[PDB]
Amino acid sequence: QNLKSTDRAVQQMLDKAKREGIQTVWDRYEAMKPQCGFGETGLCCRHCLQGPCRINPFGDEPKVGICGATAEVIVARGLDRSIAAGAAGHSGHAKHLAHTLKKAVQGKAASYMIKDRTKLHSIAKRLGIPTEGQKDEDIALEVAKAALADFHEKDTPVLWVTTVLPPSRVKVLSAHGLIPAGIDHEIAEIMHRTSMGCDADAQNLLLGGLRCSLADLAGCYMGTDLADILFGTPAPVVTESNLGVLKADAVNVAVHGHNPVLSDIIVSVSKEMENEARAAGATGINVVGICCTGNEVLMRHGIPACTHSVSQEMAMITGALDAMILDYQCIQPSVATIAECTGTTVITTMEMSKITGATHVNFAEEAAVENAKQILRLAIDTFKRRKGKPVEIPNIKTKVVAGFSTEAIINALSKLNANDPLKPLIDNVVNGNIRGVCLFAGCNNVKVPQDQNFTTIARKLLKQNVLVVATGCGAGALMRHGFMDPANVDELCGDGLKAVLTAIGEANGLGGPLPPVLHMGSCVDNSRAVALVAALANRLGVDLDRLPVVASAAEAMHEKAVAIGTWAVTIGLPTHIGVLPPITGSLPVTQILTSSVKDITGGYFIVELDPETAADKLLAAINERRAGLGLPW
Amino acid sequence: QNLKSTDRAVQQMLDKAKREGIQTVWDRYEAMKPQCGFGETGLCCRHCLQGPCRINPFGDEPKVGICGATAEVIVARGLDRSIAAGAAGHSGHAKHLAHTLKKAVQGKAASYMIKDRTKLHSIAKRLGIPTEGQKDEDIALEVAKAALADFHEKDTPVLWVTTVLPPSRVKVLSAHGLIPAGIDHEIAEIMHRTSMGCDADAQNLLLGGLRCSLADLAGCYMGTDLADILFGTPAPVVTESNLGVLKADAVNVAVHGHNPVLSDIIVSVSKEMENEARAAGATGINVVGICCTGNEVLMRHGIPACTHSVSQEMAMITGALDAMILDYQCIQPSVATIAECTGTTVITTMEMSKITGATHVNFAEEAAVENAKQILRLAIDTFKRRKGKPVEIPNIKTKVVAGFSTEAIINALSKLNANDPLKPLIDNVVNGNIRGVCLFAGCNNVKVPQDQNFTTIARKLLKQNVLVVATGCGAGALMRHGFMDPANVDELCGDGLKAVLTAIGEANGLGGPLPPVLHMGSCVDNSRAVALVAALANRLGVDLDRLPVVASAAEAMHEKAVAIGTWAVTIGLPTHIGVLPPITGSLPVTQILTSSVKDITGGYFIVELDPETAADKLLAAINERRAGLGLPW
Ligand code: SF4
Ligand code: SF4
Ligand code: F3S
Ligand code: F3S
Ligand code: FES
Ligand code: FES
Ligand SMILES: [Fe+3]
Ligand SMILES: [Fe+3]
Ligand code: NI
Ligand code: NI
Repeated sequence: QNLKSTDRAVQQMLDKAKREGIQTVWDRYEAMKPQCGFGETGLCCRHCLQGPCRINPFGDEPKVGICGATAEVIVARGLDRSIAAGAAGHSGHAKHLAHTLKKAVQGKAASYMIKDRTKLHSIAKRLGIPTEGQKDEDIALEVAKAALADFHEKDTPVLWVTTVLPPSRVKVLSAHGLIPAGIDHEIAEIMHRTSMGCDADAQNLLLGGLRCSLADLAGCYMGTDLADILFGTPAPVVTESNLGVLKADAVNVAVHGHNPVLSDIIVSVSKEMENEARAAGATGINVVGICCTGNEVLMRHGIPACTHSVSQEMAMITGALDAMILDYQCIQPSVATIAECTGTTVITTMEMSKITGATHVNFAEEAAVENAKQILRLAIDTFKRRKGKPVEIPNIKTKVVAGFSTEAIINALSKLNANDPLKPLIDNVVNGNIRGVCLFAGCNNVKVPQDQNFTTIARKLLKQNVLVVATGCGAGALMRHGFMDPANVDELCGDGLKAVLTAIGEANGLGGPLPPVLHMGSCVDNSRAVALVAALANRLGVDLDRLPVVASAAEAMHEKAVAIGTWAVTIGLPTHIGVLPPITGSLPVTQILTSSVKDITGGYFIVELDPETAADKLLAAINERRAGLGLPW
Repeated sequence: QNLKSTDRAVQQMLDKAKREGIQTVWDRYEAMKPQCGFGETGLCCRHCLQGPCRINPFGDEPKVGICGATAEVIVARGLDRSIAAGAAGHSGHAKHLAHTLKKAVQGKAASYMIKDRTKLHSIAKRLGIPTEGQKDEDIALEVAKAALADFHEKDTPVLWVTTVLPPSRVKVLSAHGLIPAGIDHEIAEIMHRTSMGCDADAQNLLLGGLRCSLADLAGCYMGTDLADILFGTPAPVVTESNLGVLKADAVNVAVHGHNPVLSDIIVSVSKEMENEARAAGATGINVVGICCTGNEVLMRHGIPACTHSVSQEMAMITGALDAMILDYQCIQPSVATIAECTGTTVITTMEMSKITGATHVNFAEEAAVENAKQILRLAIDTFKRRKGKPVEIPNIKTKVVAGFSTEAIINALSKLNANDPLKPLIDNVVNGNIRGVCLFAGCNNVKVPQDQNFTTIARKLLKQNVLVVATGCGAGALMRHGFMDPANVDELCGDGLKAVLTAIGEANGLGGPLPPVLHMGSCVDNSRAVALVAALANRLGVDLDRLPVVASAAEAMHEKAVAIGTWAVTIGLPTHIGVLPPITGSLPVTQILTSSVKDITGGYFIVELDPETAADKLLAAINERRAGLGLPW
C-alpha cells in the first residue's frame, strides 16, 4: 500500500477498505488506466457540438481541429478555462465572506462579528478607506462593499491586486495589460475568448490566462483578509495531525471543504453542546479538520487535522467518523456512497454544492448557531448508533506547530529586530544561513504516491538551508510527516537553517527552534506568502522576480492549483509543478510557460515529475536568483 | 458535394477548393472520423489533473470518475460549462455595447449616438428609469449603467430577465430559484460548482444551468436593446443573399463575427470611401455579411449576406474577397491560413480575439471612423493586387425580405387592427389559419449536410400552416434557399398561412404577401422572439408554456446555441435540437432535459437528428399546446 500512500495511517485504512470491499480513489484510478493520451497532453477540444476534436501528438491526421484550431490554440484554451474555474472557486469563497461581513455589521447575522479590529483597520488603510472618526461597523461595511466591487468593472482595477503588490510589479503587469478589471469579469472573458471561433493565438490566449490568474490571486487575498477580520488573524498554535486524532469515545465530526463561515461556527457551537453529547454517552464533540476548512480552524483554534486531499475517504473507514460537514470544493463525491458502508452522516450545507445521497441542511449565516446545532445533533444521533461497535483508528499522529500568518512571522522576527523585523531574515539570506525560500502549495494527486513529492523535495531543500513555508494540502502532507514538529529540526535542517530557526525560537521564549516548516494556512492563504514576499521586495527596493523565492505545487490536482501556480509565475516566481498539466501536446505553449514568460513577468513554470530532479531544479532557480543579487551560493 | 452542403454556391466553391488543394472544414471533419465516443456521449471529464477520466457508456470499468463523479454528474457538469460559455459570449457582446453607449453619451465616442430615441425611452420605461424632464443623454446614461449593473449582484435581480418576461413566468422561475442574481456572477458560480469536489447532484447542477441560461437570455436581450438604441430598430427591408452578392469589379469586404459596434461603422465609412475605391480602379466598396454581424447590418441597412456558419471559408475561395473584418465568435480560425492561398486580407480588431497570421488593427470606439478607414484602405490595397486575376463568384443569389423586429411585426399586424395589433395573429391561431409558431435558431454543423435540417423541417411546418420565424444562421439557411422571398409563398405555404401572410402584406401596401419566413435578426435577436411571445402570453393572460410556440436549433454548433436552447426550455417552450448534445451517456440527465423539466418550467428538449421525424415531433408539440387551449388541431 506504500505505492498508494506514504502515510502509515492511510496505509492501515487502505488495508481495511480492501478487506471490507470498499472501493477507494486509488481503486477508481486503477480502473481508469490507461488514461486517454489526448486528454493527458491537452490535445482534445469539446468547445462546440462539431466535436469532440483531437489532435495526434505525433504521426498523421487528425492534425488540426474541425474549425481549424491548432494544437497551440486547443492547449491554451483548455488551460485558460482551468484557470478561470480556479478563480471562480476563489473568489466565490471570497464573495461568500464579503456577504457575511456585510450582514454581520448590518445586524443581520449576530453569530458573526469583527473579531480582529487591527486587521480591519489595516485593510481599510491599504484600500484607502478612511478610518478616523468612523464607527468600526461603518469601516467594515466599506471594506465589504469594496470587496464586492472588485468582482465587476468600475473606475479602478481590482484593488485586491493593485494594493497588494509593490508599484514596480504593478507597473510591469500593467505594461502587458495583465491587471484584472474585475474578478468575475475576467472569468467571463476567459469563457468567451476560449469559446469557438474567438481567440486563436497562443500568446494572446496565455496573456489572458495570466490576467485571470491575478483575478484568482485577488480572490485568495480577499478571502484571507475577510476571514481574518471575522475569525481572527492566526498566531502560533500547537496541535496534532493524522487519523489518530479521532477518539472512539467522542462524537467525531469532520469539517471538510473550504469556508470558515461554516467551520468556525461548528467549532464554537460544538463546545456549547458538550453536555448534550455527554448525555448521549460520549465524552464530548471532537471536531477534526479535513482539507482547507480544516486548515482554517487548525490555524485559528488549534483544531487537529485528521487528513487531507486524496486520502479523505480513509477517515470514514475507521468507523469512528460520526459526521462529515461539507460546504464546497475538493470533496470526493464518493464520500456519499462510502457513508452508507461506514455509518458516517455526510451533510451538505451550501445550495450550489449538493451530493446525491448526502443529507442537506441549509446553513444560513442569519441562523448559523441554530443550523449548527441541527447538524451536530445528527452527529450525536450517529454516535449513538455505533454504541458497542469496534472501530479501527490508527494510533498515529504527529505534533504540529502552525499559525504562521505573515503578521505572526513578522512578530517572531521582531524579537530579533523590533523596528526592522524583516532585516534578520534578509541578513541570514545574505550570509547564507538561509539559502532562499520555498512555498509548498496545493493538493495531493492519486497519480503520485501520497506525500512522496512534498517530503522528498522538502528534505533536500531543508538540508540546503532553504526556509520552507507551506499551505493547503502541502502543509497537510508535511505536517503528517513531522515537518511541523520542532523536535525534528536537528534531523531535517541544515546547520545554517537550524541556527536561524533556533535564534528566532529562543528569542520568542520557546527554549527551542521554530518548526522545520512554517504553516501559513489554507490555499487562499497562499496570499499570506504573497504579502511576505511583497514586503521583502519592498524592503529591499527590488521586484519579486529578483528574490530567491520559489514555489512548488508538487502534487497538484485542482483547477485552483493551476490558477495559483499561474499567478505565482505572473508575480515573478519560479514555480514547480510535480504533475503534468495538459500542455505537452503543444511545444509552443510549453515553451511560453516554461521559458518565454520569463521575459514578460520574470517567473516561469518548472514541470518536473521526478522529485529529486525537481529539488535540484528548484535549488538551481534559488541559486540563480542569489547570483543575480551578487550573493554567494 | 451534396452530401456536404445543400447550397449550390457552396458546392461550386467546394469543387474549386478541392482542385486547388485548399483544405476545408468538411475535409477537417473527415480527418477527425471516427470521433471519440466518450466525448460524443458526454462521458469524459478533465476538470482536474487526476484526469482525464471517462466512463464506458456500456460494459465494464471504468464506471465512475476517479473522485467518485458519476456519469450523471460528469454529463451535467460538462453541459453547465457549455451554458456558461455561451452566456459569456453574450453577454460580453452586450457589455461591449453598454460601454459604447455610455461613451457615446459622455462625449467620448462621437461616431456613435442615440439613433432610436423611441427605443431608448421605451427601454427606460420598462426598467423603471424616469424620463420626464430628463435629457436624452442622461436617460441613456442611466440605461447603460443599469445594463452594466446587471452583470453583478445588487439589491435587485437581473432586470433584463425580470422586466422582459411576464410576472407569472417570473413567479414560476423564482419559486425554483432560477432568477439570475447577476450575469457574470452566474457564469462564475457555474465554473465554481462544476469544478472538482463541488456540486455532485444532477438535478441541482441542471437547475444551476437553467439559471445560467437566463443570464444568457439577459445578455441577448440587452444586446438587442442597446444595438437598437445605437443603430436603429429594424424595419422591413429588401436585399439579397449568397455568394453571388460578391462583385468582381468592386472591393469586396466581408463583416464577420458579431458586434454591430464594428460592422455598423464599416458600413457607413465604406460609403464615404467610394471615390477612394474608384481611384484604385474599383466601382466602389461592396460590404457583405457573414454570420451574425452580417445579420445585424442586413436587418438595419439591407447589406447583402454572403454566407453563414459552416460555409464561411467558401467566400474566400471565390478569389474576390478582398478583406474579412473580424471581431469575435464563430470565426473558423482556418480563415487566417486560407487567406494566404486566396489573397484575402483577414483583419482582427478586438484585443481578446486574435488569430495567428491575421493582421490586427485595434478598433477603438473613440477612433472608430479613423480605424475603419485604416481597415478599408488595406482592403483597397488588396483589390489592387488582384487586378487581372480571374475570380469564380457563383452567379447564385436569392431575394431576401427581412427586418422583422418585434416592433415591425406589431406594426404590420396593426394595419389589420390598429389598437389591438396582436389580435389578428391570435384570431388566426384560433381559426386554424396559423397552426402555431416555430422559431428556427442557431448554427450550421459540419455533421449535418448544410441547411438540410432547416429546410426539411421548415417545408413540413409551412405546409401545415405554421408561422415560421428565424434568426442567426437558421435565418441564413432559410434565406439562401428562398424562404425569405414572397414569390415563394404559393409553393411553400399551406392555404391558411398563405391567406394570413397575404392579408397582412396587402394591408401593408405590398400588393403581395409577407415572405414565407420572418427574419427576426441575429442570435442575440432571439430576444425579439421572446418579446413577441411574452407579449402574446400577456395579451392572452396565460403563461408561455400554454402557447403553441416551439423552437428548433436544427443544426446547432456553438456553446451559445446550447445556452439559447436551454433558456428556450426555461421560459416554457418545446425546443428541438437537431444534433446530439453530449448528454446521451446519462439517461437520468437526458430524462430531466427531455421530460421531467416539463414539471419545472413547462418547456422541454426534443432531441431528434432525423429532420422529417423532428418536424412531426414539433407539430405534435404545437398540437398538444392547441389542445390544451381547447382549440381544434
Ligand atoms: S471549437 Fe473547433 S476544435 Fe473545438 S470542438 Fe469545436 S470544431 Fe472542434
Ligand atoms: S473532477 Fe473527478 S472525474 Fe473529473 S478529472 Fe478530476 S477525478 Fe476525474
Ligand atoms: S483543499 Fe483542495 S485545492 Fe488542493 S490543496 Fe487540498 S485538495
Ligand atoms: S453566428 Fe455563430 S452562434 Fe451559430 S447562429 Fe451562426 S454559427
Ligand atoms: S479524446 Fe480523450 S480527453 Fe477527449
Ligand atoms: S476520452 Fe475522448 S473526449 Fe475525453
Ligand atoms: Fe483547498
Ligand atoms: Fe451568431
Ligand atoms: Ni489547494
Ligand atoms: Ni447563433
